[PDB]
Amino acid sequence: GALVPRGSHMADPSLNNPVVIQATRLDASILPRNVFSKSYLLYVIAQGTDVGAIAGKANEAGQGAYDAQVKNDEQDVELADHEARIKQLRIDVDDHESRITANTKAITALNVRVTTAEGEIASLQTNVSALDGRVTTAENNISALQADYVSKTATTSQSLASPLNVTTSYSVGGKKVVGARQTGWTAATGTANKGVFDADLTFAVSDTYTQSEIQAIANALITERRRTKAMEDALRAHGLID
Amino acid sequence: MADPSLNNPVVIQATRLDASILPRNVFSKSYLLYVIAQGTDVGAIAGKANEAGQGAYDAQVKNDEQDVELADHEARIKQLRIDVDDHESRITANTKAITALNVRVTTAEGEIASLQTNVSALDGRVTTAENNISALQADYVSKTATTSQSLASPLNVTTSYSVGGKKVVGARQTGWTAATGTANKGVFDADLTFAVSDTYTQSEIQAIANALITERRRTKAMEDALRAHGLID
Amino acid sequence: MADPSLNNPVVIQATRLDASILPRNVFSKSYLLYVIAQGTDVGAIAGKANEAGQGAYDAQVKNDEQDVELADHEARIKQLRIDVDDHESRITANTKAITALNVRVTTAEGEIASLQTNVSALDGRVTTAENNISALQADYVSKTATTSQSLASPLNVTTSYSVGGKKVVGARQTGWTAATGTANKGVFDADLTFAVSDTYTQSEIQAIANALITERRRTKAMEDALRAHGLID
Ligand SMILES: [Ca+2]
Ligand SMILES: [Cl-]
Ligand SMILES: [Xe]
Ligand SMILES: [Xe]
Ligand SMILES: [Xe]
Ligand SMILES: [Xe]
Ligand SMILES: [Xe]
Ligand SMILES: [Xe]
Ligand SMILES: [Xe]
Repeated sequence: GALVPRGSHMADPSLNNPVVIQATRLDASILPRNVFSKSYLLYVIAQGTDVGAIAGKANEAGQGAYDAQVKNDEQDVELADHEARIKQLRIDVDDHESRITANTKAITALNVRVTTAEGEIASLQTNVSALDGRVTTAENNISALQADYVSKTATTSQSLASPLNVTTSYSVGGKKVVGARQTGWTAATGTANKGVFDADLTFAVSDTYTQSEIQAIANALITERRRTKAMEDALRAHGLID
Repeated sequence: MADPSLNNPVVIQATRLDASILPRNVFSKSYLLYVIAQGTDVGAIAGKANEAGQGAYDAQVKNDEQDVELADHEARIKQLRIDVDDHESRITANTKAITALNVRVTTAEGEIASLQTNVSALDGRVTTAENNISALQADYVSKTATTSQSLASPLNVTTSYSVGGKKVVGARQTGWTAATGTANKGVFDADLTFAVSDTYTQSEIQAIANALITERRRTKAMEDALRAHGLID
Repeated sequence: MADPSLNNPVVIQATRLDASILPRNVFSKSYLLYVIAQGTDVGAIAGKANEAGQGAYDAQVKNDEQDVELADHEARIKQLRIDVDDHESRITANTKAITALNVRVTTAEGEIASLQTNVSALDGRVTTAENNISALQADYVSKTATTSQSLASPLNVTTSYSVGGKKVVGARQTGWTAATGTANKGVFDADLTFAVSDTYTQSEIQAIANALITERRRTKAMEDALRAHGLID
């Protein structure tokens, strides 16, 4: 019961109902021959022919009007279908317009973030590269130190290709053994002795003088002060005393 | 457009035949019936022609209404076609750009991944480095530390050992013959004095001799010690 | 569907009725005009039926044209529906992809920020290591260096000190009693002969005794020296 535009209505079937002339075809023999002119006699029969023909035309026009109407009804159904489909497409397309506009803007936004990221990556590679070179270098210096340093914990003897100077003292076993050079010494004149020497030499001594005895005493002293010159020579050569 | 003439019915120049206006005794009976029947036929035909025109008029009025709706469909469809083709271009472009971003992001993921492995490895190397370094700092001999330093091993040096800058111990001294006898490391008074009298006194001499023997035995003890250290051969 | 026959008029052979072929007094008042008027309304009904026909024909020709447009509109709507659905699919896909990329890029930037911190921290640890290393290089005692090396601290070793491979200093020799008295580090003379006697006559054996004292006093001084260094008790 929706819209009823003027002039609209489905096909009117009555348009097909034919008018049927009920008058019997005119036979000249029923006409007034004495009283009607010949021209009027011809006119009456002619007008009789026309009435019948015009009825044919009117019936045909009605039929043609009906076909047009029936076709209109069918095109109205199609127009309505077309109308529904267009309205839905317009809605679908309007929805797409927005989603496409948002996608395009999300793409532009992603590009900025990736371009930034790319920059950070480039620098990170630069920093890691350089770092690698420094680590390799430090690592070489380390192993180089490890093969050349003196260990406080090594148990096997270690040697130095150089002389050594220490502060205030040397010790072994935790006991001082050597210190600063002992000064205040005057060098011993004379000829040192390092040859044979028997510290268990006895000296006989009698009740009366005896040159033999006393000589062996002063000589054992000479050989003694001399070996003492020797020991001193050795201690000064090292540097333990002045 | 709809022809208005179609809706205007025929105006009959006038009818109203009643059969009392007809001439009697001039028209045969038949022609009489005919004239009345043709009267009603004309009537029925005038109406059929009017109804047909009205039917043709409605069809045309409906055709006009449909031409208007068709015009509207045509415009909306061509505009939808413009909008959809436009969308086609933009969707295609958005799609290709996403593909281009993926190649870049994928490339970036590959570098981030290798960076991670590299830093991870670099991490292992540095720790190992710090550990070797801490070990050294705790086990090397410092030329600068003041606190006494201990070596758990024997030491061997070249040329000499100094303290405060003065040479103290050099190379072992050779040219020695081992002194024989029994060493004396006990009591020894360097201030031991002696009595020398005018006349041979056996006791006084013996004293000297005895004190000489002790002195010689302490000399051997010192020599033994020096030799034991290695200062002399 | 347009039927052209609809446009073909019914020609009524019009010879319009007059009072020139009509009977001279036979039919009355009404019937006279009624036949004149009927001749006119028959001609009018004919015109109306003919135009109604023409109107039906025009509506049909128009219907045929509208059918052509309806089909064209039908085809274009069908194609647009396909295109719009194809677009629905692809747009949703592009939207998915963008989202998927967003999680990847978001993840990546989290990793990048993490690498920047680690690399930063690694730089700190590497710098410190390089500093500890340069400190060691300047402070360690080398086993290969030739120039003399100096320690600011005392040295302690185990079992012995050597020089040139030969032992020179070992553990402190113990068991010594310290010699007492005055130490003599003054002028000495290892070779100062002693003229003896003959007959004991010539007392002065004071020389032998006096030289025995100086000797055992210099022995005491050397002993002090050894004990001061630490080589003996
Ligand atoms: Ca139509
Ligand atoms: Cl899109
Ligand atoms: Xe008619
Ligand atoms: Xe050392
Ligand atoms: Xe030493
Ligand atoms: Xe003596
Ligand atoms: Xe990225
Ligand atoms: Xe390092
Ligand atoms: Xe070191």
